[PDB]
Amino acid sequence: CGIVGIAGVMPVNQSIYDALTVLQHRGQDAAGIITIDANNCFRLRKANGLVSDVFEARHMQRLQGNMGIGHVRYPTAGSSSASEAQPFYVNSPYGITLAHNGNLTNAHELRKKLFEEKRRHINTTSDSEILLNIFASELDNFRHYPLEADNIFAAIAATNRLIRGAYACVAMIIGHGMVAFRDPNGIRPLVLGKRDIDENRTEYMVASESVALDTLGFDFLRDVAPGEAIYITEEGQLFTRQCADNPVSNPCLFEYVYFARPDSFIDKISVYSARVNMGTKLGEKIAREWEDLDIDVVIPIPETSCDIALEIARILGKPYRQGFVKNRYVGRTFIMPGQQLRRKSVRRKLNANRAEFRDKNVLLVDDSIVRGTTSEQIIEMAREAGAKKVYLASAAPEIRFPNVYGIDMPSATELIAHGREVDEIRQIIGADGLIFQDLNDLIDAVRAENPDIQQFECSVFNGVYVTKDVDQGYLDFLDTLRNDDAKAVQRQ
Amino acid sequence: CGIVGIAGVMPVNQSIYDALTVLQHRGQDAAGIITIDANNCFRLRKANGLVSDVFEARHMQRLQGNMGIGHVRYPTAGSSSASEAQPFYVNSPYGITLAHNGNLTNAHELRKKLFEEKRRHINTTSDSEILLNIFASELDNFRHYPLEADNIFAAIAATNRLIRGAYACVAMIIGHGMVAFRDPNGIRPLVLGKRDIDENRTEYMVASESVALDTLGFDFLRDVAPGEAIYITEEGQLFTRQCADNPVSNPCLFEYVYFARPDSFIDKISVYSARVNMGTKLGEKIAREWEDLDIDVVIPIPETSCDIALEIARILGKPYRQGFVKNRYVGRTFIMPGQQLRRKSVRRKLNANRAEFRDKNVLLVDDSIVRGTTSEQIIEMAREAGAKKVYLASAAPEIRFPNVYGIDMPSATELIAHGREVDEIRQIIGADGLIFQDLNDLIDAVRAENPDIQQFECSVFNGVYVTKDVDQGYLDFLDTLRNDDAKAVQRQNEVENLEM
Amino acid sequence: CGIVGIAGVMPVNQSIYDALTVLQHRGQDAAGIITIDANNCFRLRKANGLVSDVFEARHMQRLQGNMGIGHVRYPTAGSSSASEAQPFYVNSPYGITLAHNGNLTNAHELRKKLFEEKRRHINTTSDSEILLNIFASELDNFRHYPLEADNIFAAIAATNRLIRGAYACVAMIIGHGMVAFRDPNGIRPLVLGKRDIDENRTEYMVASESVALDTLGFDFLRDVAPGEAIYITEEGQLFTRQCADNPVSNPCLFEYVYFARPDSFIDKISVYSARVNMGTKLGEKIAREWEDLDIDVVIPIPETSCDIALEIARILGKPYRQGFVKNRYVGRTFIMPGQQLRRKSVRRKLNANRAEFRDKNVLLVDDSIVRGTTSEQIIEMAREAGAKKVYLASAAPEIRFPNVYGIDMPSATELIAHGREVDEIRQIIGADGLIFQDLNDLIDAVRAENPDIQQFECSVFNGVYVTKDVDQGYLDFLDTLRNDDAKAVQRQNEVENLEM
Amino acid sequence: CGIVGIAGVMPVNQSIYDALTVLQHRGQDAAGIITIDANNCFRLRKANGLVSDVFEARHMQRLQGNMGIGHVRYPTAGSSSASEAQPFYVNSPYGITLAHNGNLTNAHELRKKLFEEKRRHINTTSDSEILLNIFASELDNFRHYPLEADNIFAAIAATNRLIRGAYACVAMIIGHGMVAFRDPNGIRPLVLGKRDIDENRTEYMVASESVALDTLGFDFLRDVAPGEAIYITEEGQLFTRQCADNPVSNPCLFEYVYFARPDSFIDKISVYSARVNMGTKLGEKIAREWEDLDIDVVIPIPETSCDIALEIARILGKPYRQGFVKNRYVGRTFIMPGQQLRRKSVRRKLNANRAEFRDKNVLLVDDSIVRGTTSEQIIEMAREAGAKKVYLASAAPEIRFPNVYGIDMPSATELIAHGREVDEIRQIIGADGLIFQDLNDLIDAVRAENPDIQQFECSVFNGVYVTKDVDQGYLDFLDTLRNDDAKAVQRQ
Ligand SMILES: O=S(=O)(O)CCN1CCN(CCS(=O)(=O)O)CC1
Ligand SMILES: O=S(=O)(O)CCN1CCN(CCS(=O)(=O)O)CC1
Repeated sequence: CGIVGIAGVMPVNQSIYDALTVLQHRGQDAAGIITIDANNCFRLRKANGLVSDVFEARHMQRLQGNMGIGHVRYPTAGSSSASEAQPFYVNSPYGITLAHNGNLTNAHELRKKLFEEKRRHINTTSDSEILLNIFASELDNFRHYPLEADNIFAAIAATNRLIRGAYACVAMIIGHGMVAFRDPNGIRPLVLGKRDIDENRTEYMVASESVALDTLGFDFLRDVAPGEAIYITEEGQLFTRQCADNPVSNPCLFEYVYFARPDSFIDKISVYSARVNMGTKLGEKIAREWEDLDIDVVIPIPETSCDIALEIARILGKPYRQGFVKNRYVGRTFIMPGQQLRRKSVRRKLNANRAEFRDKNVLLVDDSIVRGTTSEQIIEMAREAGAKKVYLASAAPEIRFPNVYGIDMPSATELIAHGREVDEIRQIIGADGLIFQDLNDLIDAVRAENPDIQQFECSVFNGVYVTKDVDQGYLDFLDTLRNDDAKAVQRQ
Repeated sequence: CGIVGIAGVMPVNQSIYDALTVLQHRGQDAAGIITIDANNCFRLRKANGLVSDVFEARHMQRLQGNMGIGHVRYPTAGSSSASEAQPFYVNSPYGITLAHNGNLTNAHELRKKLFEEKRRHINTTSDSEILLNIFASELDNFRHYPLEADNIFAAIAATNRLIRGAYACVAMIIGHGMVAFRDPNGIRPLVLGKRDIDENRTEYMVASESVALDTLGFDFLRDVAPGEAIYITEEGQLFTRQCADNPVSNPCLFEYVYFARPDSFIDKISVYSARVNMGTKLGEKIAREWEDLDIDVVIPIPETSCDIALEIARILGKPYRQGFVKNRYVGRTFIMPGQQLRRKSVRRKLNANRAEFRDKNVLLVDDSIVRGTTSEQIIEMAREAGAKKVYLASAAPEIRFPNVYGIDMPSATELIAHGREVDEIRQIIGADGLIFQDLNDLIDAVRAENPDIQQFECSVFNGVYVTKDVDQGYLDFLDTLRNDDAKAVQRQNEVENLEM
Repeated sequence: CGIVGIAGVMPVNQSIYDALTVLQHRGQDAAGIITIDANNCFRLRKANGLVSDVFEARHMQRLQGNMGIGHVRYPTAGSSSASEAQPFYVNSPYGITLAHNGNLTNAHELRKKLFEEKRRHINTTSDSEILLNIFASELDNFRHYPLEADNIFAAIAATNRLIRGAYACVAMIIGHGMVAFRDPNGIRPLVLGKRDIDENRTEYMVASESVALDTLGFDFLRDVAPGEAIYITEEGQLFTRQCADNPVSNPCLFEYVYFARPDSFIDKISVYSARVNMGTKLGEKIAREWEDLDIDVVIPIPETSCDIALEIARILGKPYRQGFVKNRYVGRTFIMPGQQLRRKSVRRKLNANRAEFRDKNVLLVDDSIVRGTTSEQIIEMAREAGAKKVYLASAAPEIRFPNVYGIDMPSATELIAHGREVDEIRQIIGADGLIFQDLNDLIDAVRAENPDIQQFECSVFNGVYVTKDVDQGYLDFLDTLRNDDAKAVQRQNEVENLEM
Repeated sequence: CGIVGIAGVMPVNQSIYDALTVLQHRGQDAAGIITIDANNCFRLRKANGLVSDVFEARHMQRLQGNMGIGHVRYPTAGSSSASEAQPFYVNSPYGITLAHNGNLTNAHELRKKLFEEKRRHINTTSDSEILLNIFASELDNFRHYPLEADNIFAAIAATNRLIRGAYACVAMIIGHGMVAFRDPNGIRPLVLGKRDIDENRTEYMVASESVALDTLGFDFLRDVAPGEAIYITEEGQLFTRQCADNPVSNPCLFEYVYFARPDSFIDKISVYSARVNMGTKLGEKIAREWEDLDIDVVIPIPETSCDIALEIARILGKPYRQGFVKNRYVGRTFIMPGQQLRRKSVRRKLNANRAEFRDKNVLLVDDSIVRGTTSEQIIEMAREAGAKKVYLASAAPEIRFPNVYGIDMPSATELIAHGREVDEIRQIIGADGLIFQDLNDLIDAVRAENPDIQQFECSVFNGVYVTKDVDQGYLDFLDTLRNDDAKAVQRQ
């Protein structure tokens, strides 16, 4: 998911829309924009679809105001495609809206406590609605009006003591302003930027990725620190405060592999440079372990891998060729009467340049392997195009465990690497050779750009969950949610 | 524009839709699909928009049948977003539908003769509707039913003697089959493929590019020859015939520079390889001519130039770096009362990775320069990202003339290269240096993939039009068409706005 | 179906739209409007739905021009909701569009001759598309331009000798003007009106009913005579001509019973007065034949019967009371998994005021009885509301035959009156008593408004078809059309449902 | 506006939809349906438009559950066409949704108190959102779970002590059930019905009008009494309780004139029979005051007046004729480029049967006269059709004051009768004669059907507001709201 918040001095509707279009890769299922108008009321438009389809001129006209937040959703367990999108909203105390990228590992318990102690009903199964309700509940402990920055930060600090998981959040409180805060492990991405309008006016914005600041002409200030909260008043005054105990930087390593845009700088690391480094490490590993193999050409599987593969080919002294072309436009498959509904294909998303595989031993490079379904079909396509031996290299280590911090991953059972070694995975996908990046190599590739990061969030790779509250019982619970989400989406 | 025609033995609606999605880069303004159903009637769905938006379940349900054609439109003078899309249709004789990629340079005169001699009314400003009417009138000359293959080919031959310009067409005639044909100069692209089902039951397909054949699992047979026609009967039989007097192969060189997909093979030339060769030629030219310059990195301006720049970087022994990222998603800019601080036009398209430009003399590579406006903005973006020297290289030679063969290019006075030396263009765009591909090099780069092609359609580069009927009266007439189109688009907005 | 044609001196889009809204009762399945713009090209918008839903701002914006025609469709065999709506169009000769209300009893044969002799393909099952093609082919016989009025009338005359059935048509020919014409028997309705703007600048209009002229402020001139054609040039000149050999006035009697609006005057007969007279006749028949019965109140079954029942109540000296209220708004009944306790079909249409039936012998009045199914349900509703005796009177005589002249009626075996005595129908519907209007009385009731009309089109009542070409082979062919239409509508639902 | 609530034993989505289609005359601007699903969560669909356009198959599929409420909106001051439609919803305490037909005369003060004492933000300017927040605030005073019927009734009783105005309301509380309640003056209409499914199962429903019970096959039980509340549990148990002090029946007299359907029975009075009685009274008044006039025919102005006019013609011994035909389908007028946007017409809504006016002195009958604009044009049409003298009779007395209890009326200035006598009104509309029903006659016409009603709510006619809190200051306040609503709708 992707978030954006703009505390401006002029209408923000078009700017939030624009920022969301460059964060569109973070989620294409739904989009939502909410602003605070001249009457101190929220105006909201959220619906399923790409940003360009969700917001029509008439919705834009309704989104009045100089402060607003936006969200693009990537479906996850509990927040299916059929469910209510973000931002969520509550009417007490004061009027609060919140957008979130992440996941709370103790959502179910929080929901119980919200109901039993506060009589606050949660209408969806989205942990973001729960997060908003905890925050609201903490903001409701004040008698004086309006709230001071100290009270807002105290409410966030109290919220941080109650919830667990990963979260980059942005919210607005009517009559007060905008708040942005990050989990105490710095797992989900969140940067802060500013735009000087004149001598006395400065606008502020926060976004999941720095590309949103770039596209709008905002100057990058810094990443929001792990545990930190930022509060910008209605009036344009900026406050910041550390709202967690023992904060530490454990950025999600997966953002760097393929999730984030290459032109973003997350926790001082260029995603692009980290990806080139991944190719360097993988090339070095292949040159060492596959020294005797006959490889005629290195072909990336579009699109994140093109540069990684370029670096591999360079390290290996082999030619790099565009053997696969990603179909920029993909359409749907229709369930028609009488007609047999045939095959689910990768041919719909990819085309093989026939001449580039013919009578060659090819080394294909992909960013990662999850279910292994696409790689299987891709290898088959390489063979149909006339390839002799087909080898596959993965820029990421084996993906064996589920992500419960905001990245949608299928359950452990559906991860081909779960409970399987490299050779068995290779035989299943039908490759002549398979090699994965070593985790310590991926770490060094990213860390080379910012040696200050000591440890990253690596759970999908090593099964070590930093919040220490993930056991099989929880993972099974998450699966039941997926099952319910499936029934709902099936229904639509 | 892109076209596709499939004569199958099973339902074609989903396959035509899928073919158009991979041909979508040829035109995103509109799409249309028409099929012949079991009752020998046309079923049609066309509208503005991307293929994925134009066809919904209820439209696919009505598109029944085993034979059909499809089209995606790129708007050109006489065919604006405002006007009716393809494919077009006529009810006499027989019921004929056609789709076309190209342009008829004598459309005006054809429209007049059709009115005067045949009383055939043309409802739009589309030369494709005219092409269809000339074809339909030639088919109306027979007095026995059904028409024989030879009759249909004779009609196409008669049509080619009458019309002039460039065209790749696919059409269907109720009760007979599907026909496809290409202009006498092989300017516009068109390939044929097949898919065997069993003993003597094969499906055939034609499309603007071979990627459409690939995506559907059809075996590529070959390019439809210049001036040739293909006729596939409803019963699945194949016939072909040269229907032009002096066919020559003069493929549009623009398809290779950036219009077609790299994974396509057009007239036996891999588009990808040709582009890599364009990089080899341009890099050698740069090594020879810019020998004294210190360039720290080669940065492509997405998306067509990535492989060209990579090859240029290889020839120069310089690092290649992704300095610009193209925003995959672009939205609408709504006209709002007093749009305070508008987002820069260039930023809507691209984003610069600041680190890749900081304190570096950069060599940017773009596929071509037309108006020169976006080039100037990209150069600016680079200096803004911290570049010291900013050089620009164009994979295509100077674009100085309008294209009247189906590729949308502005008028000559609008082309920055028009009437200007490279150094003048350089000053205007603000580059520290500017260099273009030499035309003979571009030709060699593409010809290297198929030496049999001796001449390419190069008019945008040299002003030489193979149809020899392009004059100022014609260009001026095209400008008029463009003006009426602009008016039609302006009106459509006027109350889309007043409706609020 | 209803049609409208306006040849004005100022934009007609809004006026045609407004005219269709007051003609909306003639068909709510689809609507279409086509205009001739300043460049002599057709601009068209047609789709399923009510006029208010079919035409949005963006469609009206494209419907430019000072002359145009409109149509609203009531679905009939060969023209289902699934099929293409009117108006239809052809591009040769000249560019001709037509809209029609009626039905051609020899459509099949016409389609065959058009194919064989002219190679004219008919894409839909609509006899209106056929009518247009016959007209277009007759117009293709001249070799001088423009066509003279006499040429156009000669073409309409040729068409009338070829086609058979009932029809009110309005059409436009690019570069010439608008024509309107009526069948030789004056079966279907059509009136002409004018609106003076200044010295020798008058706008003309034709429509199915005079309410369309009223609503637009046009002065009513007269009914288009049986077999007559009207031609209004683009320059605003009026021409007319009898284009039929032996025209007779045999107005559809159904228009008067309930199809047309009461405020309309058709062939000089006020629909309202005719209906009041229908009440006078039926009330006198009831007073004579049901003299021994105790009826406490007369209750109309909304909406056409209110004034008829009022008059019947007047003749019987009995109170008239609103016992049923028609639900002005009816929604969709969604097919949901296990629809527990479905709302009664009859309740979707009407609601009974319990107080008006309680312990009363009620006389209900409906305009006609077709299948008899809703009649049985209404009777039930009344007993349920507490009525003791429930009697039913039909303003129309027994409906025993299908209509093949443009009014949608089921087949003969589907009409409850078919092959049954009044007492048998009575038992089936469950009424304590049933009485129908006598046909001669219905005729007198309408004729009283204009004694010049000596014969009406009565086929649904007497089985006598004026075109003398209705046989079982024809009826069976119509049933086939209806079946194919049903299949097309079923398919359209199949994945509207599977899309969820 | 119209409301409906169904506490069933099987899915209610289609039934609520159906009930709203027969209450559609109560408001065509927007419609909303909210149900409580099997998961104890609300599912909602509300939007601008007729009921048949607002709810598509996909929304119906989402509206799962055996309990639900619906609303159709008629735009009023503060709840413009551009504003959020009903039902409104709050997430604490427990989850409550409410739909309302009426208006609170002290909404502005309640909103202030909600903000200052409870920190509850009101996002629209709709008094229904405010009503829901007061109720929620009162329901939030309980510690034990779940709430007993006594607690729910206590919260409604407390709500009744705080708010003032007119209101027929229906609401649902998650985990509890459905509640329906009526203002202490019995101003806005609300009936209760039931449907026996079997020996142990009985469904209940409440609606603005009895026709909604009829169309669904529910048996009419009774009107909900002034001040009374009804609570039906999830489990199907019905409770009722008087929740106001000194309740009294003052039904809105205006519902009977033209607002309600003729087939409804409101406070034991048949709307149809009351309308015939109005014609009887008006006929008697005309036969007495216009004894010497030459009148050739009585012509009703469709559609509510057809029966009233029929009775008048009967009393006068004159023929009744259909001189005007209402166009059942009306379309919009388009703002096109270049074309002059001509006249706003009644000809779009009405057609004159020419033959029925020619050389006749006609007596036209309308249900009421508000702005006087339509009557002016109608009289003109009668003249164009050839009428000699044109007389107009109004089934309702002069409308001189604004309605602040739920019926949309323009401000005092726009009411032709405001500050004007009959003859001046007559001269303005251009009639040859004008006669209005006497208020005491209208009262007797309605009261004849239920002599138990002592006084009705007659403010639009006499300026006496039963809640005693309406002064010019308030009416001016209401106008400023209309002005803001206008700017919003203009904007769209
Ligand atoms: O942004 S807009 O105001 O235009 C749409 C508001 N949005 C519509 C969908 N519902 C959930 C439906 S349900 O889950 O209750 O069925 C959340 C609110
Ligand atoms: O904030 S604004 O006033 O601009 C928009 C108000 N918004 C419109 C959409 N509905 C839900 C639609 S649905 O969930 O019923 O489909 C919630 C209220």
